[PDB]
Amino acid sequence: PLGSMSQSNRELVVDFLSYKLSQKGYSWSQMAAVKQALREAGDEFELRYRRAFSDLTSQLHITPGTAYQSFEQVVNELFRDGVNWGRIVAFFSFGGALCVESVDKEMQVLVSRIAAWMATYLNDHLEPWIQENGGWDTFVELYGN
Amino acid sequence: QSNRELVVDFLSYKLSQKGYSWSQMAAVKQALREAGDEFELRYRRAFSDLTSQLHITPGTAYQSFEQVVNELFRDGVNWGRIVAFFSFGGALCVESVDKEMQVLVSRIAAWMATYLNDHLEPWIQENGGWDTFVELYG
Ligand SMILES: Cc1ccc(CN(C(=O)N[C@@H](CSCc2ccccc2)C(=O)O)C(=O)c2ccc(-c3ccccc3)cc2)cc1
Ligand SMILES: Cc1ccc(CN(C(=O)N[C@@H](CSCc2ccccc2)C(=O)O)C(=O)c2ccc(-c3ccccc3)cc2)cc1
Repeated sequence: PLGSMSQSNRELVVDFLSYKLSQKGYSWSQMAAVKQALREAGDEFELRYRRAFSDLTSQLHITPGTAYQSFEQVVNELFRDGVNWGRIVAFFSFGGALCVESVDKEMQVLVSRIAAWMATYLNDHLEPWIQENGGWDTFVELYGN
Repeated sequence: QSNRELVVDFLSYKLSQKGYSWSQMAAVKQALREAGDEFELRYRRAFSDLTSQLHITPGTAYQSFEQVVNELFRDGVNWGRIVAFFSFGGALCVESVDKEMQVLVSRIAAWMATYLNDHLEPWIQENGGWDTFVELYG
């Protein structure tokens, strides 16, 4: 691809500057602040619930044949008693754990599939609640206090 | 706004924590961030002396940034100086936000891509590319 070098150089500059801004409580953009808050929230959730969380992640047996329906059914477990930001963070951590597992088990085909499942689940089931509850900007405020 | 952007960012981060690369640059990015932290902490005096060379205003253009950065590479190019160059750009961006000039962040990012492309990329490619930096500083 003719743009690879340009994309690589831009990705490197922006990654470095976003990191340095974030260390000072600033942001490259509002999206960069949401991303960073979600990275940290996912790390915090995973550190506090690791072993208990494997009771949820272990509910989905991933193969090259796994479709959206099976992912949706397991994720619906997080939202049976309703939606909140904590449950939303765990949903991202769930997707993250499946993605890592897919790569570990040489099923790299599932990375794209999992990313697509997450966007569909968010747009079909969580986006109406997110918008009614102040959007991602509110998540950043609440998480950061 | 974009849930796709948040999904990819989160998955790329979780992959990177396990030494897996969503993009080609993941190992390079990780090594550079950490080398930047190490330079700023271990050689904070050089870092502070470098940062103070450029007085940024709403009127600062590429030419002033390039003049200071040229002095950094006066004795030639090496990986340590490249690290300092990224730390220098980072420090100018933080200072711009401190002084209520967040707009200058995009200007600095554009200066850095131009300087890298025009002055540093030929040396980087002749010296084993960014993969060689990863082996040396990561
Ligand atoms: C960063 C972080 C995220 C989530 C949590 C945990 N948290 C939880 O404080 N809730 C709160 C919901 S609001 C929490 C919040 C507000 C704003 C931003 C981020 C988090 C509650 O029930 O009151 C959950 O909602 C939660 C979600 C899933 C599990 C779980 C599911 C399956 C198996 C094992 C564990 C266990 C707990 C802790 C820390
Ligand atoms: C206009 C201006 C330019 C430069 C400076 C400060 N200044 C710097 O005098 N540089 C010189 C001398 S410091 C060399 C050195 C330091 C530590 C270990 C080994 C060598 C250089 O890069 O030649 C650096 O910015 C600098 C750059 C890179 C490093 C470094 C980076 C990574 C690892 C080790 C050293 C260390 C220092 C201030 C103002």
